[PDB]
Amino acid sequence: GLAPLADGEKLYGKKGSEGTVTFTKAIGDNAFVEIKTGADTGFMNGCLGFSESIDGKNYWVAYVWQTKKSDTISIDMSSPVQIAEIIGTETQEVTDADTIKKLTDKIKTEKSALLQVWYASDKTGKQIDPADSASESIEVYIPSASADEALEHH
Amino acid sequence: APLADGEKLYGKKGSEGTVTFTKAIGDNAFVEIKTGADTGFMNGCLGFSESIDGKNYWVAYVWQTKKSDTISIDMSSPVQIAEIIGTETQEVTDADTIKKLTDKIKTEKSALLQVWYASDKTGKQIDPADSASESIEVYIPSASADEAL
Repeated sequence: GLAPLADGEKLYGKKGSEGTVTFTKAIGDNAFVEIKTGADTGFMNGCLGFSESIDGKNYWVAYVWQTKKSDTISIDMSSPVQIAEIIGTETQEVTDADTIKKLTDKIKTEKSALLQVWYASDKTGKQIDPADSASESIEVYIPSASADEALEHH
Repeated sequence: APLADGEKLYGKKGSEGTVTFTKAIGDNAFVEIKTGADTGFMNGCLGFSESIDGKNYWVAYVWQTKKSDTISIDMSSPVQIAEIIGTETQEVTDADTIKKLTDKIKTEKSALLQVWYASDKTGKQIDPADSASESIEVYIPSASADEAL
């Protein structure tokens, strides 16, 4: 379920104030970031972000996406790219594959995510600030229950 | 150190996790948090991006609190710096690269304001994390305050 889906198969999340997105069920294995870029936008990147606590330790996890054009980015929730333990106001990168499994396992059960646009540049390569002014719209969806059923079976 | 009401230049919050100021951020930012009644802990960051010599960077200044407070952030002292290469990241240690980044950040008029994690008094996670605060605002010193060295 990594190919973008037909209109009736998309369960869209609801965007909060601040860059949060909330769904009416667990996110599961695949999220989709649907971006319409502004006309003079050459490049954008950002992430879907999550936090979890395990055994008294706190973690921040990011799934990085990028695009050079209006597109849907298919995000694999098994495949986070940036994982840090946050110790007070310091960070420590996490490499332990067991910890990382544990984190994604939890994440796949969460109903909300942070949606963050970190960086954007125009067609000349000049930075667009704030970065989210570089998109006309950004939305996030997950597969409908019906879509998940078909995937599977298959 | 905290500062008086008439000396605070507040940033304007933008719907999507951004804060924008009417002048460059400069050396010091302040994150002013009012926590909800059942909140035990919150952390997050002020976030920036820059490009240097064809490479793209994300930079975060982490803050945390257990109570309503103002967190004073030193723009010279980012805690998380990554180069973003496609959908991979690489940690950045070079103090030189870092200095270039902070120099640029100090001239920016906007920041990302992100609340990443929060837990209640029992230690149970509050989700979304920003529901754990009644208000979060960011300010920088007024021109007059800066003039005071």
